[PDB]
Order: sequence, then structure tokens, then C-alpha cells
Amino acid sequence: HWGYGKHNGPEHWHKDFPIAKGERQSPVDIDTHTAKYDPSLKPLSVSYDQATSLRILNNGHAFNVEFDDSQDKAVLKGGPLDGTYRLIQFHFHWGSLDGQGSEHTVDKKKYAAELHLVHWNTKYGDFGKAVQQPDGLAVLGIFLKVGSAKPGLQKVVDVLDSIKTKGKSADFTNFDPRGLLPESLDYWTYPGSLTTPPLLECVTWIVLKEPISVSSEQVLKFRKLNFNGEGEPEELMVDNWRPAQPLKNRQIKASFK
Repeated sequence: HWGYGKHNGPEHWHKDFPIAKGERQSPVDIDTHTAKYDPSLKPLSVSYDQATSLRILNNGHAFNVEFDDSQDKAVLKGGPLDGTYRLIQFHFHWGSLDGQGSEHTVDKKKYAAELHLVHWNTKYGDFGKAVQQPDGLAVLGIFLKVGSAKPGLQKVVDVLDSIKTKGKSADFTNFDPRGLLPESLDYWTYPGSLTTPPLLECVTWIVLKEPISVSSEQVLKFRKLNFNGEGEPEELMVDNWRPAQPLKNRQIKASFK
């Protein structure tokens, strides 16, 4: 099945998922000089005060922090979006080294990691229906650079020993995702896709310009996770990023000058 190895990685995915070669695939390189300011965009509205985290799961590709998405508790609105999008999970992509790991790039620069906060459009009732729609999802992408620790990330890092291998989950209640956001909500936006199979072209991407800082020690913990299940040969969960895809007939818009 698909993964991030030599025989199963991103250049292979098209064989099982031909949309991998589609018209609106993600991630992309954000060419900052060609993005255009769009004064009609709004500020984004990130309303996470009522968020209810439930569980953290090693799914063999990443770890997901899952939320209760059965009511409007943690929602994204505004910006480029029409309507209300509910937070379902967040996860990361990261590298084996600090010079790689992000999926989006900025002027070809790769960050150490990238956080995806995944939200679905409430007009479609559930996640599985939303991914079948061109405006089904909104993903807030946040770059990670290595420097000072991110205090709000530590409780995530804390629990990773308990979900080392694929298929392991742990209770993860009362986690506040506000502690993972940078100071500024300035962003770029464009229409794209899931960055993992099934690669569906259902995402409005909102990529924040300001990275968060995490410490070496925090990233190093990410890199101790395993892609394998328990009692299988150990293969470190690193370099779980898809590279930039062709922009094709898209314009990236900026919320800022």
C-alpha cells in the first residue's frame, strides 16, 4: 500500500490514485513575489475556545489529534471561506533533518515540519461527504522551524511514547490547539487537494505566513515514532511529506501586502 518509501512513495501514488496528476493537487510552492494581495479577502476567524480533543492516533502515516466534530465547537470561518468549517483533526508532516519536512514551500524553502488543522464544511453534514466536494475542506497549514520550544506543543510530544507504532491510540482530552498558532493570521490561500491518498481535490488551503518555533528536542521526539506496527521491523516515521506539485491553472492569493 502507499507510503513514503522508495517503492511506495509519492512518485508511485498515481498508479492507485490517478488524481495524483490532477489539476489542483497539493502541496505547492508558494512563490511570494507572484502571489497577489487580495483586498477582498477577510480575516480569518479561528474559534477554538470550545474545542474538545478526544484521542491521538498513530495511523502509520502520521499521528492525528482527533476532535469532537458532532457540534460547532472548534470552527474556522472567514478568509476565503463561505460558511462554517469544523475541526476534525490535526497532524504534522516532518523530516529526518531540520532542512526538510514541510509539504508547502515558500520561495522553494522547506521548513522542518508543517501542521495541518483539518476542517470540513458543515453544509455537507459529515467528513466523508465533504471530501467529495470541491469546497468540502479547509486546511489551515502552519510551518514549523527549529529554535525555541513551543510550550503548547509539549503535551503532544509528552504522549508520543504511548503511540509509537501504527494502530496505537491514546486518550487525549482537554488539549487546546490555540497553543499551536503563531501570533499573526496573515495567510496565503489557493484551491488544492488532500496531500495523502486519496488525494481528493476538495481543499481550500490557508497557509499561514508566520512559522511557529519548536525545539530540537520536540522535533526529535516526532522522529522516534514508527511507521510500522508493534512487533514489526522498526522504520522510523520521518520524511512523511509529499513534495510540491505543479501549480497549473491556479493563482495563490495573499491576505496581506
